[PDB]
Amino acid sequence: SAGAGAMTIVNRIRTDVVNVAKSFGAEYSEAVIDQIFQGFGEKFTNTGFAIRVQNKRNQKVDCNIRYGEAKENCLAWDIARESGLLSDQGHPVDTLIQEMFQAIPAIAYGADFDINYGLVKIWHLPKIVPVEEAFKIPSLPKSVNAHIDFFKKYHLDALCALTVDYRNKSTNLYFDAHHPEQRTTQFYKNILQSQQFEVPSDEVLEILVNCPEIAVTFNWSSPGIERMCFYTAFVNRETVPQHINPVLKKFAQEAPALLDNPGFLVGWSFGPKGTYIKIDVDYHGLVVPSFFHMHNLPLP
Ligand code: DMA
Repeated sequence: SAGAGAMTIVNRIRTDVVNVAKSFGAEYSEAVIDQIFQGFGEKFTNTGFAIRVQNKRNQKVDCNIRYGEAKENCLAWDIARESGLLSDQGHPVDTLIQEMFQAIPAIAYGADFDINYGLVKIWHLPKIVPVEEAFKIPSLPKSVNAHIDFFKKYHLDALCALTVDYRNKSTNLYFDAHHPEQRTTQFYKNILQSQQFEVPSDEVLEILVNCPEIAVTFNWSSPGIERMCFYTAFVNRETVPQHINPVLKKFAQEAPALLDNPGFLVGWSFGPKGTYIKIDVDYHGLVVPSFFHMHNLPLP
């Protein structure tokens, strides 16, 4: 009743988020959750909302909640500012999402929150554009321009999203992984070895060949790529590769969703740290179809 029986969608979401966190042992703050939901709870109920767990080595699972919607303006910024979730840090991140929306028209935006912290990222989603359109953005890390030849070499020509991480002080460029070389396990070996990142098992490599989206993370403190991530979606619980990792298995089987038959998005992250898995449940069933659609792929 307070947390069960008839209840608003938003209260159902809150309860489910806390349940996930408790089940996976993630930390959270009641004050932060409340602050997030006061500002964003209506968005979570009506748009493409997801709950994520991720499993960094030698630390607790983290639980994040996120959403995206097809609006051309960055509606999250005002909401986060007014909620007390986004204070200036005296840093390039402070104006970066604003610069992104000035430089490249968006067809959607989103935001992401760690329930033990607050707002972590805001996302900008344009139509797919040449990656060179990003070089207009004043406050991007210098490392981005320096990787022009790397992007060309690995067929990272088609930019499909941008994000600003206010917590980590980093930015990600996301690419539509359209090129047939990206359907080969050798591509993933090569791109990882180019950054001296560890190469995963053959089993994981055979999963990566279906990845429609590649993120690359840059920061202002170093000249190199901080980490990269390969995203793969699965249309239901059973098709998630549960045997690869116990968090994948548990989350596919037990993650809550309002829709009876949800899909999932899995991010395989690699770094030098940086190597872990992220898994999101498609809580209302809107995210996975949208993901395939944004990458010009038929729905599997
Ligand atoms: C496909 C998709 C929804 C990507 C969002 O970026 P992310 O949350 O995985 O970024 P990061 O984990 O680098 O903060």
